[PDB]
Amino acid sequence: ASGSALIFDEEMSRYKLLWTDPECEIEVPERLTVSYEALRTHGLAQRCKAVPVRQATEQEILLAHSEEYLEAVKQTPGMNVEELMAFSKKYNAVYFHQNIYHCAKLAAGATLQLVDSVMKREVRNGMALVRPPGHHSQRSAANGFCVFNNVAFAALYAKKNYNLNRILIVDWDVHHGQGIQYCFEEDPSVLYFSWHRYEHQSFWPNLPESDYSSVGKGKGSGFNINLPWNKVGMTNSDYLAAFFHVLLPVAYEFDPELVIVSAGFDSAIGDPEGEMCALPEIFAHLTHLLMPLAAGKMCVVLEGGYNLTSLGQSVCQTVHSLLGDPTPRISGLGTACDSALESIQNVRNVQSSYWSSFKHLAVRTVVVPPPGVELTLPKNCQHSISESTAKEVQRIRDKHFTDQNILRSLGNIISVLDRMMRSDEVCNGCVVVSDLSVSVQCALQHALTEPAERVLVVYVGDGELPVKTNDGKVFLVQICTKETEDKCVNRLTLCGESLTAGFMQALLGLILPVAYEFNPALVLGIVEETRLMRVWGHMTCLIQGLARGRMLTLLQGYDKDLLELTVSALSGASISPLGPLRAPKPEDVEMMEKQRQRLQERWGLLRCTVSESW
Ligand SMILES: NCCCc1ccc(C(=O)CS)cc1
Ligand SMILES: [K+]
Ligand SMILES: [K+]
Ligand SMILES: [Zn+2]
Repeated sequence: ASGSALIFDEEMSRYKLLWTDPECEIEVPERLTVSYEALRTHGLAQRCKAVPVRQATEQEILLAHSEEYLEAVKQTPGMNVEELMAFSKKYNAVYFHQNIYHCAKLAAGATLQLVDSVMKREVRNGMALVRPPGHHSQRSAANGFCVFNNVAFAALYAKKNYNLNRILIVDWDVHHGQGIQYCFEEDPSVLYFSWHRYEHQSFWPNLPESDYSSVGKGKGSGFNINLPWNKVGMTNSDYLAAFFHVLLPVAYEFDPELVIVSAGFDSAIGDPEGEMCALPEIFAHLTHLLMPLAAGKMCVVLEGGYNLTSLGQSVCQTVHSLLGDPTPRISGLGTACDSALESIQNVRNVQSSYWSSFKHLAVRTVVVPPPGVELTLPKNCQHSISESTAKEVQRIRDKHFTDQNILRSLGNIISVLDRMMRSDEVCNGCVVVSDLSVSVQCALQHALTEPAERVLVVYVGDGELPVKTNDGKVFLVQICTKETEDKCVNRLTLCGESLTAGFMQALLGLILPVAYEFNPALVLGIVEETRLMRVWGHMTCLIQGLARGRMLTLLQGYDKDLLELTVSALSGASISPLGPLRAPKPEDVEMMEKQRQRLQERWGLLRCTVSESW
């Protein structure tokens, strides 16, 4: 499966508000046009498979709505403006139009076309630019600019026509999609996550069940997660902390078979409804962080978003990530604000009785295989020295250290670094080396010599490496099997059956927050002398979210499986699911909490509880 589907039609922009109603004046047809033209101006729309729109059938509509409400809406095309206004007064924050029933059927049908495209392996993922939005509509009521619930349609449709048992819905719109929650509150097969402006119930829709204490009812208890922002102005740090410490661990433990996104961009800076301070680029990462789920099968559906400029920018960021283009570096990240930390600690505590991870106590890639080893590399890869490179190698040899093979590996390292950093030609790479010491020294020092302010080293093995963590230029993440006794603040040391769950927990809760706050210019991966076979691909894919994806992996020893997985993850292929994760060993959880308490003073992004005032 390859490619991304873009589903859009100008007909969904042919309905508008016909009377004066300041509540709805923001929901304009231009939202679609500005969006699509955005993807057109940046050349993104041309790279997507343009799947056409269809109407949703009556049975498909009845999957999520009542026949009475369907018959009521079905009659709006026959009403004049006075009758339409009277009909709109019967619901909250909603207007109807002569074409709105048609357009809502088109929006639902576009969502279903996207679901069919993704599940039939015709495309890897995709986005649907639809209108009206859906996540506020309920079984027998239009609500909040929404007529029919597109995402609930998608989930129920996937369940019915593909026998899916686990679906994840991520609603990053700034409003609480109460329609989806109502639809799946007793359903443990569809996990609904939603962050939303709440302000202690004073923000629309002013529902007590939008609060963190609504975990779902009945058999679906623990499969409805609400994260209420109780203050405006939430930044990139708040969003990323919500992902790292709430959504992503639950998601990877859940192991969904399909991910559907209520992509509402009224949660971005500039929007008059959300009033948050998140830059559009954050949506490149919110997308990217979810790609390893469901083997990449992601369905992005448009919801809110009303600042035309920031809306176009955020849509472009999302599509950029869906196509696999390098995610942009996010700087200035730090601790979440106190209100966000309160919301996060509350939702974690209440959900801990369902997810034990929350309990507390009081050419894209290049490949340098061993000489003579001919490999079958994917279409986004290529193989490998010059006079300048050989001169630099001779210089470092006569200055700091006669194998000829190690010299070849060093020249290849210098060449791939030059191609990654001093050019847009190559993004990331992988080299099989012999001597780990000399290879790592050359790699790190030459990366620092190139315009690389900071470097994030990720070493899997034991013993000490030749890398100094004194100055604020290098951060080391060591995955070992021996004692830690960590002392430096620029290092994260980590020490067989429960190893997969523990490693994923450590990656989502400790590695990614520190690494995102660090904002490196180059990630340098090392693997000594094979439990890593279970997790290494996920780590590579998730760590590519930094340094614009520029990652140089050094592998000490040939392993066809490990090399294949490394290059596949680096080149952007789909990651295979880990299977439903379980519980890590309690000693490992205690060790992770100790590392967090050790590092969270310097690295605020590690916090998931409001700090204690001395
Ligand atoms: N009268 C204030 C609340 C009215 C309202 C309702 C919904 C939205 C959305 O953005 C839907 S995604 C916006 C405004
Ligand atoms: K939401
Ligand atoms: K649910
Ligand atoms: Zn909204």
